[PDB]
Amino acid sequence: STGSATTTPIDSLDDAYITPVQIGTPAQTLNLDFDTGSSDLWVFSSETTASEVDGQTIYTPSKSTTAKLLSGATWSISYGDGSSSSGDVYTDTVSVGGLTVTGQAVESAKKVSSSFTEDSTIDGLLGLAFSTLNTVSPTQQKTFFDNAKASLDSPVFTADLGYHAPGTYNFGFIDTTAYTGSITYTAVSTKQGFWEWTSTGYAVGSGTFKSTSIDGIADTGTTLLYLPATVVSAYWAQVSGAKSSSSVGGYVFPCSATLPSFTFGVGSARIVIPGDYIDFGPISTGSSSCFGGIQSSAGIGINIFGDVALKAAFVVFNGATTPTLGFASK
Ligand SMILES: NC1=NCc2ccccc21
Repeated sequence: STGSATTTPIDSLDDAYITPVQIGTPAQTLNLDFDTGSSDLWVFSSETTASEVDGQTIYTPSKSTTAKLLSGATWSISYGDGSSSSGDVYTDTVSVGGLTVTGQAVESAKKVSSSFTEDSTIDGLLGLAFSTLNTVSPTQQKTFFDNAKASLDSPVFTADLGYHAPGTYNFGFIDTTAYTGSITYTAVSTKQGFWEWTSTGYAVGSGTFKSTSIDGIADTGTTLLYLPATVVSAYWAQVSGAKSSSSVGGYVFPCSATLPSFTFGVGSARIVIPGDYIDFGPISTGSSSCFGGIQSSAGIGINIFGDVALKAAFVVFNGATTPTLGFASK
């Protein structure tokens, strides 16, 4: 089998991407944040604290003839931005772009933190990291991809995120029309539960390439590109007026600036992030100070190849016995 779904930025800044997901019988379609940085499928639901729902579409298990309460199971998760959610668990039929999994763990939110409440466009998350990170207790549950894998034509999924435009998530095949040149594959460590790999270096604008190993994770659920402070300092030093701001929380730059591109290495191959991808707009409405899309990972404890980097590429999440990651230009 295969599936193919369109993913859409939630706002004009590409702050995140939502993909329609069908849950239950009859289908309830919710717009979920496909997150290769986490491993829980959780949704706003009829069980969510009334006051914490503000425009989201909810999953109502009582309306689904195929939903079953997973007895005694609970979940609780905290993400890297300090956000969190928790609740109970159902199993139900879940379909993504024509690909169907029966008996998928659908984690129903009883509580969500304010950032979720405040974002009416995201109805929940669909995790695509390794199931070893899944938070369900006392019986850990598998991800949609893990459950579908044996059924797929090939045990892969691909992420093709757009810059201020829709993109695609494919399951089970590689669309050879969706990228240019060849796909370069690179080793993955699953030891922390992530799609963790090692970039071979970087360049700033028309700068010479710096060969240096940068370990980090391919994370579609993170908006920005988080890299070592040395790398980030080298980038922003090429932008007149750019500065690290403690008050704002990162590098800012004049909104009048033209940003240089940023290149990262995949083996001997190179992926170029155009400068405009690194502009995340005024720090506050009306400000002429803009927030940077490349930020230091110092204090995060891990480098993150978030959407700013991934949207520059066609990315293969290869779920074979020994997983690997592939990158192509597009
Ligand atoms: N993977 C993720 N990075 C940041 C974040 C916030 C909320 C949910 C998922 C993520």
